[PDB]
Amino acid sequence: AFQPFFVELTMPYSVIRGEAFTLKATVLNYLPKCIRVSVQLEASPAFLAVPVEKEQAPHCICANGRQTVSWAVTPKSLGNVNFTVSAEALESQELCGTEVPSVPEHGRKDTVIKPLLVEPEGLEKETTFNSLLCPSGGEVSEELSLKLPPNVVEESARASVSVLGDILGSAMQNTQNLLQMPYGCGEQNMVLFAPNIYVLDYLNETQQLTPEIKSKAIGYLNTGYQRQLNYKHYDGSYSTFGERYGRNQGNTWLTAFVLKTFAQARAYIFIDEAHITQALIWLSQRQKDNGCFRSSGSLLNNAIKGGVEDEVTLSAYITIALLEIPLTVTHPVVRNALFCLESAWKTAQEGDHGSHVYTKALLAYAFALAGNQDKRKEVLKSLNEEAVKKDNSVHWERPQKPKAPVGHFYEPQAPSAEVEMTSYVLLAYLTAQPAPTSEDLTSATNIVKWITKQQNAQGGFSSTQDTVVALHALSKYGAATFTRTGKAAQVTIQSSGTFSSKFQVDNNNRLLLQQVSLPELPGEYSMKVTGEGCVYLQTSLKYNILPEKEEFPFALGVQTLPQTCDEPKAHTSFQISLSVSYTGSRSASNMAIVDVKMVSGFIPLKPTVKMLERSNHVSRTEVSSNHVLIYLDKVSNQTLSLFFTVLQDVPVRDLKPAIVKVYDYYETDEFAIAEYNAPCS
Amino acid sequence: GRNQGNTWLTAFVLKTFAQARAYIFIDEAHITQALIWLSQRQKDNGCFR
Ligand SMILES: *[C@@H]1O[C@H](CO)[C@@H](O)[C@H](O)[C@H]1NC(C)=O
Ligand SMILES: *[C@@H]1O[C@H](CO)[C@@H](O)[C@H](O)[C@H]1NC(C)=O
Ligand SMILES: *[C@@H]1O[C@H](CO)[C@@H](O)[C@H](O)[C@H]1NC(C)=O
Repeated sequence: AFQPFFVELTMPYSVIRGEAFTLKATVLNYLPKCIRVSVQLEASPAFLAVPVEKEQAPHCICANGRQTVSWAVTPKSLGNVNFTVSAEALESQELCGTEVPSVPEHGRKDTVIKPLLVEPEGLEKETTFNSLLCPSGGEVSEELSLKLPPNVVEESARASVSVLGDILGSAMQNTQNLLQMPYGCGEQNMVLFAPNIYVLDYLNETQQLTPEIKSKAIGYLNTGYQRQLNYKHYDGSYSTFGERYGRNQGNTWLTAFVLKTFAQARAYIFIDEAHITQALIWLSQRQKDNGCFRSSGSLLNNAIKGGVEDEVTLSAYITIALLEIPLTVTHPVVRNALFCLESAWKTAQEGDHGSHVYTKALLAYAFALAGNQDKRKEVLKSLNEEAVKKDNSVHWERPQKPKAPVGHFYEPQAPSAEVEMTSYVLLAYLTAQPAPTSEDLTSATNIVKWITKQQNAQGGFSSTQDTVVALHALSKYGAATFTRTGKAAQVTIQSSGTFSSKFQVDNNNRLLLQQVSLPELPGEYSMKVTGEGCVYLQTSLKYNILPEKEEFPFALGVQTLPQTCDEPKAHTSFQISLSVSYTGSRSASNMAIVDVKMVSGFIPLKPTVKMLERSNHVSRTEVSSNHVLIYLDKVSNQTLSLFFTVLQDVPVRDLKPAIVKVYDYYETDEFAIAEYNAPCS
Repeated sequence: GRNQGNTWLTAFVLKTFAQARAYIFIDEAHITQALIWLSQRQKDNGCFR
């Protein structure tokens, strides 16, 4: 195989508002002959071309001849754009040197089509809404008004809608990931075994998964259950290490998670029912005769989980576990804790805060065993309304809070917030005895889509645990893949500007995705549907922010370089010191949040080495290869510092700074930004 | 596994495990597991064999 020509281009990068970056073209000859090659670029009015070599053409080169061919351009649009360049060799031009054959094969002219991405100005976000219309052989309609424009940015706000009932899950690329006994700290054993348990339910039920690896996961669990035998308490409770703390209770998330799968896993190796009923009588002894018991919870415990330590939600955690054992007075006990939860549910009905984490998981499952849970099918709609989500996930930002207290969507819990929410939400969806064809099924299919789209089994997710929990969603949907859905649904999408696009859904459009956008600055979405069964349609309004925002209590102490380039060798190598700590770190969840990215045309080499070196008393040495993660440590203020440099990939650049800031410390206050750009420019 | 054992010594000793859970701690789990073992063997109607 051989070709006497090839193109080396400039992969620009997700680039900045100033679109004048550097773009060149370098065509090189490997055949020993000299050949002329005319060159031009197929352009369009979508961007503002500026000719550098306006008057003279990059003309003619020979064997191993080097020529840079670059132009200037300052586009107006945003998004993926492909530049179509062409280069052709002609005949009868023996004047560059002595001779030009210029007779190639059917690959006559050289052309390249380079899709370059451009990042819009400022920081990107959205604000979606959630809407449900389900007539029973009739018609229901609603209006959605989409307006929150404070401190707008020019030409960023757009939107779209969709609805789905997806079947046809792709494949199993990401189901393969592994970890082992913590070399560093045994405290991580809790977050080890908490997800490894339900791998039992994932072997056959998927039909796509690789059950070899979960069959090995149960091999690890054959030691895990002995660790639990060693992590138990004599009285019946559980902790990180076990007994010698007698008169006290322990966390119930992991024991409630694991007791049902000990009941399903008492087949391979025998665990007696004594081990279940001792935990049970431990659950039974703590209940008062009249009162909803007190339980002071240690909040921000890195070993166990990150939460809010609301003792009533723990009183509900015991009872989701009680719901399994078929004792029939146990169900009156879960009714008592359901009255405590009814306190919590009125707190939810106010719609201000119930921590948005726990009752979500428990309300469905408590009644999903019984079979009269249409009330819970109704509250799961309210759970679905509580999300600023992508088409399948949540990314970053609650809309425009005037109200100070918000429960849990942009807390220091930062596994990107989509997985640990959507997982328990799907657990809530499809535990139903009756045919769940109604909106819960459709939303479950909405969740499964991006889970199937994750075609990377790395394990270097935005988080580190939650890739384990993401495989709950695809897996439990394996049995729910069989259903009956598709009706005389005729959807109508209208807005103020005399526009009306019609849509329809059936059993063959059950899996069809409808994407349609509108560019109007007003936002209004009146809908009208028909048919039978209940299905949920979703919105998404993408828009950038942060042209220039004020300073705020957070202290991102970033230092770029010694105050300027002011020299011919700078603008390439300059180490950026960052020293950061929000003093607010009190009792939310393990240190999870960080974002640090590269500005447009700068590549990291040594930063990787430094981060590999960094460790603050405890560490996971997690990485993204454009970011850095050394944060997981105990409750402490008193920041540290660093320095990391780059190299110049972009020779020329227009003026606007790139910035990489995520910031979540407490809910009452403003979310506390702090910034400083790059001075060399 | 699927068989019972003599009850003279366990019946003799369970009450004094309840009296002897003061010096060194035996949990009530150890009592109630023997108890549920005593409870599982009873038929609904018959005097078990
Ligand atoms: C540009 O390239 C992208 C990425 O493959 C592709 O999706 C798009 O269709 C291309 N546009 C064309 C053909 O100009
Ligand atoms: C395997 O999983 C399927 C659902 O995917 C379920 O219907 C079946 O009962 C499971 N076990 C068997 C019998 O194959
Ligand atoms: C934070 O700084 C304070 C300063 O008084 C210090 O007492 C504390 O140990 C530091 N870490 C914690 C516990 O937040």
